[PDB]
Amino acid sequence: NIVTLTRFVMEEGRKARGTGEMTQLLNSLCTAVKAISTAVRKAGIAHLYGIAGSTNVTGDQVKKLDVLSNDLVINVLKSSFATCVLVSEEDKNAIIVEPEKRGKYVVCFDPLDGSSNIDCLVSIGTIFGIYRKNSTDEPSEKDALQPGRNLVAAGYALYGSATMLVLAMVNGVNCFMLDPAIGEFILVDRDVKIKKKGSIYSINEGYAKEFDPAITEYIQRKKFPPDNSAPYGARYVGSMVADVHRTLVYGGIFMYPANKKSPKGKLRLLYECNPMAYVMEKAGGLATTGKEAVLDIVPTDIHQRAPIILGSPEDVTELLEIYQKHA
Amino acid sequence: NIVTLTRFVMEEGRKARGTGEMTQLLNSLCTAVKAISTAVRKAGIAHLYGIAGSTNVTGDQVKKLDVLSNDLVINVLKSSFATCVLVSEEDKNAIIVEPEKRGKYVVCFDPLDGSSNIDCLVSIGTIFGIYRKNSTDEPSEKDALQPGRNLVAAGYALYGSATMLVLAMVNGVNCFMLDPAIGEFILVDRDVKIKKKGSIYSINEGYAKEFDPAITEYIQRKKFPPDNSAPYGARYVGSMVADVHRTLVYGGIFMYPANKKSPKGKLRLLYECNPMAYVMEKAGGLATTGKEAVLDIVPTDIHQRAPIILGSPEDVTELLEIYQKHA
Ligand SMILES: Nc1ncnc2c1ncn2[C@@H]1O[C@H](COP(=O)(O)O)[C@@H](O)[C@H]1O
Ligand SMILES: Nc1ncnc2c1ncn2[C@@H]1O[C@H](COP(=O)(O)O)[C@@H](O)[C@H]1O
Ligand SMILES: O=P(O)(O)OC[C@H]1O[C@](O)(CO)[C@@H](O)[C@@H]1O
Ligand SMILES: O=P(O)(O)OC[C@H]1O[C@](O)(CO)[C@@H](O)[C@@H]1O
Ligand SMILES: [Mg+2]
Ligand SMILES: [Mg+2]
Ligand SMILES: [Tl+]
Ligand SMILES: [Tl+]
Ligand SMILES: [Tl+]
Ligand SMILES: [Tl+]
Ligand SMILES: [Tl+]
Ligand SMILES: [Tl+]
Ligand SMILES: [Tl+]
Ligand SMILES: [Tl+]
Repeated sequence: NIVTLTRFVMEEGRKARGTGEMTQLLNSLCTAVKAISTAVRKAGIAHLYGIAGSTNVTGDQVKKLDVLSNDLVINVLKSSFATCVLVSEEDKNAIIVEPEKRGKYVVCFDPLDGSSNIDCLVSIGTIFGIYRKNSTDEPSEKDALQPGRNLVAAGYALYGSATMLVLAMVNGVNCFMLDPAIGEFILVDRDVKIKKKGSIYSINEGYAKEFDPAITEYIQRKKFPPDNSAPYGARYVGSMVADVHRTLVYGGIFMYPANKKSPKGKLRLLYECNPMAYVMEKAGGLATTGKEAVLDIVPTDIHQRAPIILGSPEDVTELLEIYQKHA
Repeated sequence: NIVTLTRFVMEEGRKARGTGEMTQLLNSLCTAVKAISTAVRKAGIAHLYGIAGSTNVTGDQVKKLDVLSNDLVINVLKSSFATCVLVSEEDKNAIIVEPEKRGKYVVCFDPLDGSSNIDCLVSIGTIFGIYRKNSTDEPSEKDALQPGRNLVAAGYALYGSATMLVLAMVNGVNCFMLDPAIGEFILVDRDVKIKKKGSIYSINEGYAKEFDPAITEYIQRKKFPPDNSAPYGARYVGSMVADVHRTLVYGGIFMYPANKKSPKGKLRLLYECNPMAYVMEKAGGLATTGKEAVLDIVPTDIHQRAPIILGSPEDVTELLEIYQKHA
């Protein structure tokens, strides 16, 4: 009873009595992630280095991995005929879908996240969040300004040692492994739940000078626990999709809080924070700014930033108590 | 012209007037690394999950990633007819090659490192160090107990967003990107040199309570710089090969010093520290225990551990001066 993502998605659409438009959109997304994975793994790189001659144009201008991944997502998504508005980290304004290709969905995505890790080959990934068009007027940027609570689907693809697509919908989270020998995502983990308490903390301690008193206290607690329990281990890949995936599967906490220089945090609400907050809540974990659920935030700009703390419910509640403690 | 790793080692063997044994050893390593990469990226995994029913298996005989990598390196190394003693992290005793397949080389390797990161799909890698047998006695474990200074070649493969093989020899360090479309490593960065000073520090701060006063002062300095420069960013993937590769390519410093449960450090001298210390010094970087050069330690146990600090010379030197001050 092997379950490919293609068959999973078709069946959830049948169970939900969908008309086939959201199924097609998820099929197209699966296709774009496979194409991005292949480019990320550098298939055909020998051509760029002149294996078939013409090795003089080394002068970088040939589509960077980032620009290519964005082109794939946009073109594949438009070709699904299921979207009307697209929001991408790469584009200043929302992309409005042409009338002929227009569907009812709104898609926020980060085509390739973990940009500082690209050149050192560290894990990177793709993040997406899917909304249903809310108004009845002309599609525009305002259709992407819905709180995360209105998400129909969200998840990510991780381009790590292997490629995995994690997909969250109303009934739960499932993890599919890419078999690159046949171009098929295989269900390997069903209805995933995060553990109640972890033993790993994930944050860039280089900002220690700019952290707030609550974050400062919490970290001290992880290293020197007052009850003398075992100190947490530390992990910070520096790519959000990889640190968050580890969090989902191993437990613990992930933090990118505001700080003195980034008073609103660094991560983007629409296509970084909301999708992972959605994956985390559907797995039994939490996602907070420290004062409110990420998913309940009402966006006001498509490139708006928000602080985020996510992970095991007990670890996140502990930091929240510390925020309350500090008034 | 385009340069494959195959062409590179062959021409390097010709220039050195070798008999071809070391060339054959290096080509075998390159074959083992391709086969491990393909397994790591999960090609064929659908078969495990029953895409073809249950019949392609007589029993429960299946192998963990780590067991499979170990078996690929041992069997492919042996078949090169170039080795006489192998040391693997996975075997308590040195492996002595049968006389019929004996060559003059001693190889120390970690077939798959970063085991804590395997189930969460973070970057993992293969590490290797190569020595010439310096004796006329029957081959034995003692032939592996040489200081890293005696290495003839070392390096690693990183299975990250893409697969890369980094090879260091007497003349310098080179990086080859694997093109999985054609099964060819392609030379992409020549005679690599680390930056003299970096801006990233890499360590598990979870062990904060067990750190010596010099590591403690250094980390504080990275977060609250006396000259008021910008603090370093922090990165810690949790896989030595990923963190060391970022160090090489971006600069800065990587640390695993002694702690509680590792009063002599955690990382293994023969097949973790020495290969990385050799790449670093050949790249113009430094590698020290805090008190002496990693490459000059004379081992007495194939599985002995050592503390290690490595990376950009101005950064490692700064920490060495802390240690000297305290003393
Ligand atoms: N493949 C699917 N998987 C999960 N839910 C689906 C699927 N197809 C449709 N749905 C649900 O049914 C709604 C309407 O689908 P549609 O008619 O395709 O726009 C969607 O917004 C989802 O809530
Ligand atoms: N492909 C090669 N690349 C670099 N050095 C090599 C190569 N082949 C041989 N050498 C050097 O020449 C020595 C003798 O080689 P061999 O006769 O093959 O054992 C080796 O120990 C190396 O120091
Ligand atoms: O170096 P910093 O400030 O920790 O930023 C890293 C974060 O930025 C991102 O690259 C987003 O731009 C995330 O993937 C990652 O979590
Ligand atoms: O969890 P810790 O103690 O930081 O150990 C991390 C180290 O463990 C290893 O997995 C052991 O080889 C290294 O790859 C890594 O640098
Ligand atoms: Mg991003
Ligand atoms: Mg190891
Ligand atoms: Tl961004
Ligand atoms: Tl970007
Ligand atoms: Tl991006
Ligand atoms: Tl960001
Ligand atoms: Tl092991
Ligand atoms: Tl290992
Ligand atoms: Tl180790
Ligand atoms: Tl080890």
